[PDB]
Amino acid sequence: HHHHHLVPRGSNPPPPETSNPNKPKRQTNQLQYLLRVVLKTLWKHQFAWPFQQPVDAVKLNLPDYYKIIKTPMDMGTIKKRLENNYYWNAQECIQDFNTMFTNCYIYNKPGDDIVLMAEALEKLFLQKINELPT
Ligand SMILES: COc1ccc(Br)cc1S(=O)(=O)Nc1ccc2c(c1)OC(C)(C)C(=O)N2
Repeated sequence: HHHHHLVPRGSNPPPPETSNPNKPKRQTNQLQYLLRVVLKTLWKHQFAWPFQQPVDAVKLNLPDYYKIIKTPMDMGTIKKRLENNYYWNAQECIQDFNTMFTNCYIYNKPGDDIVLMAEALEKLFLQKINELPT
């Protein structure tokens, strides 16, 4: 009768790894471009801020976020992965960006502010990707 299910509480999941000693890794000119050009251009953009860290669903009062998004990804994670030389090739890093944008389009509705932000960042992303060293 007197248990009202006020605990236990929700939480954020553990964030994506940014280190893994047994993962194969390389430094490539494409991955260096991804850090110096692609990530740094997106990072400084005035629409970057919702994407600069793992989604804090507790702070943002988004209790459904990690019910819907099971492969979370953010630019904070990507930045740390690039700084730690985590990737084997450019494809792995690009796929992380694609995951981040796709999550946003899954979770939100066309025309939401967050979606307008993601769309503009995707546009910049694809512009810089078309100049990837070959
Ligand atoms: C009402 O909260 C808003 C409204 C517009 C904008 Br832009 C940002 C916010 S919020 O940062 O306070 N909350 C928020 C609300 C929803 C989203 C979100 C943030 O960003 C992630 C990437 C989690 C997302 O996909 N959707």
